[PDB]
Amino acid sequence: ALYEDPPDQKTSPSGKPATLKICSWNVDGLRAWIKKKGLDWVKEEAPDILCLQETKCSENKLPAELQELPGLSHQYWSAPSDKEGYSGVGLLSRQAPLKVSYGIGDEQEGRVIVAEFDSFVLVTAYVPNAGRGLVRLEYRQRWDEAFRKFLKGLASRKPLVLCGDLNVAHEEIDLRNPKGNKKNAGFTPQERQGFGELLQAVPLADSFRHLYPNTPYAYTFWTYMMNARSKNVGWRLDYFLLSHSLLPALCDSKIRSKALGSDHCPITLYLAL
Repeated sequence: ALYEDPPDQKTSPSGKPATLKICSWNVDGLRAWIKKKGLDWVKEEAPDILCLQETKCSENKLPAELQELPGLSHQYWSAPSDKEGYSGVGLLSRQAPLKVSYGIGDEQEGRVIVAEFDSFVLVTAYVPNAGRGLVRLEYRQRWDEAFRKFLKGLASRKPLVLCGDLNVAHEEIDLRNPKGNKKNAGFTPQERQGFGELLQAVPLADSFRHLYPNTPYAYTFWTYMMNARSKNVGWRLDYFLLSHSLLPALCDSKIRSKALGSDHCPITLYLAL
């Protein structure tokens, strides 16, 4: 019940070489993640685009080591006004996006950045957690609806890549304890339904599951507590979702289980654009 990520497939089914590498990572504390060597791993992974969620760091406190990534020199940050110490996302890109926007239209929690590139639009998101004891599930349900709507009036323009921490394991294969977590944040019925609606309405494909429909034990998050990470007791909360039009560009969708620094691990997408 431990998992070994298959090797990197850097060739599309029509046989073209991957031209774009996107890495997404919930860092659960950007400053702590940086002190735990996250930027060293990123530099090794060398993505063209790096998305980060749950930064928990205001723009004024962004450590200057981030400017020491000249291969990801264009950096955009979204932080909440009200909340201090919670939320926050970032998008770092080798090339400048044609346009960058923040939020989902009715603002400000610092959860979503939208970067328009030449061939596609990239959304990164830190979806609100339903909370211990489902306290914020009502907020989460309305956010899902708003987000779904926002994304619809977006993929109507160009193909869409949505990455980040969606805070839900879609199906049972997506977590280690399906039956014990049916009323816990991330596996409620309302939350699994919302993910399904996300996929139906936009529409989007789950990159990893498209490529690995039968693969179990593939998680991107483990609670710090107990030793869940060491025992692979975890959840797949972090996704790359794509418009159908992009499936022929899809070379691979990775889970970087070995990379430390957070209670989530990175995920990496390869596309042949």
